[PDB]
Order: sequence, then structure tokens, then C-alpha cells
Amino acid sequence: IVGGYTCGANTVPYQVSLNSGYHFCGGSLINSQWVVSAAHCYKSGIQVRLGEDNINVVEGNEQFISASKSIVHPSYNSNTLNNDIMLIKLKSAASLNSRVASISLPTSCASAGTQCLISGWGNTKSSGTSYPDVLKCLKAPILSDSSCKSAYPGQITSNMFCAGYLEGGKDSCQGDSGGPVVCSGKLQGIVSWGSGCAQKNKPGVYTKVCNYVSWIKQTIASN
Ligand SMILES: [Ca+2]
Repeated sequence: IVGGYTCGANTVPYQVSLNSGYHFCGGSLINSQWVVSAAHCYKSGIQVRLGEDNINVVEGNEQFISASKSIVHPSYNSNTLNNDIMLIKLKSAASLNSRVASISLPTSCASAGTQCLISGWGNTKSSGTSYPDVLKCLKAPILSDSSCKSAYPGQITSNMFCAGYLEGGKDSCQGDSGGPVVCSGKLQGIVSWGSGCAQKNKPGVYTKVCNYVSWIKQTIASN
């Protein structure tokens, strides 16, 4: 997250860290044994880490649970990043409390102008690299489909939406991928891509979760 703020320990209870010996992506807990992330974050040997703040220090609220299976969206295109979404089932159900809790799925799509909370342990610099140990937060507005498409000609599909600013200075970044974009208490987006980080006229692009609700629910019901 570039230009964000320190969230505060466990103030984003649904935020998960995907660990394969190190943190490589974020994710969102949607129920006691399922996590939603980005398909481009796929890899084997995944351990889900819940209740995390500083990812390099055991602080007392962590729950480390290995994944039993990963399900990348049937139509995921890694070249265009269309349908950049995947589900991860936990080997054992997580213990849900106030510091570790699931986030509700949308009943309707979010609109341009709505403010959302984006979070993750990704890079905090637009130029150079600096990994935060604690969770960073960013409050940003959904941008119109028009400005999004104008910023990325021929690249934005109906399964994508931009959030942030055309001005730059504030955006999600490498390492935040797979993470949550929450608006009005609902998971509306997944950190997906963008050209660099927080650069002018290159806002963040997110997976439009509302389009996948049916698929998410159905998949869960049979797995
Ligand atoms: Ca920790």
C-alpha cells in the first residue's frame, strides 16, 4: 500500500496473509474455512495466516492453517488477468472471534464514488522497495468505468474496476495482490493489477467480486 496508514493490530479481522515460507499475497476470509484471493496468486504449499498484524513477530492472535485445496476461477486468463479470482479452503475451520472474522459477500455491485478500505502488506513505495511488517490501510474511492478504461485502453473488462486516484500518490502495490477492497462492510474487490504503483494516470485495478457471488457460493456448497 502506497500512501496509506498503519491499520492497527487486528482492525481488519478478515485480512489474511498467504504464506509459502514467506508472505506472497493477501486474501479475505469469507467463512470459517474459505479464503478468497487473486488467481494470479496461485501456487502450491499454501499456509493461510489469520489474525496477523506484524507478519514477522508472533503477537498472540495468529492462526496458521494450511490450505487443503485451491480453486482458480474456470475462466482465469493470466495474460489479460480477466477473472483474477481464486478460492482457498482451509484444512481445518478457523476459530472466529472479533480479531478474526469473515467478511460478507456483496448482494449488489458497488458504484463509482463509493469509498472503500484496501489493505495489505505490500510495497509502500512507488519508486524503490520497502516492505512493511505491519498491516497498512488505504481508504479510496471507486473510479468510474469511463476513467478506468481511459487510463487502460483495451484492458478493462466487465470483471474489473479501478479505485484510487488518477493523480497518483495513493494505491495498492506488489505484495497486496489477492487482498481485500471492502466497501460498506462488503467485499467488493480483490487487489489485482496496475501499471507500477501510485503513478499518475495509472490507478489500481481490482477484480469485481460482485460478478462472482454465484460461483463463490456454488463452489463452496460442493467443496
Ligand atoms: Ca504475527
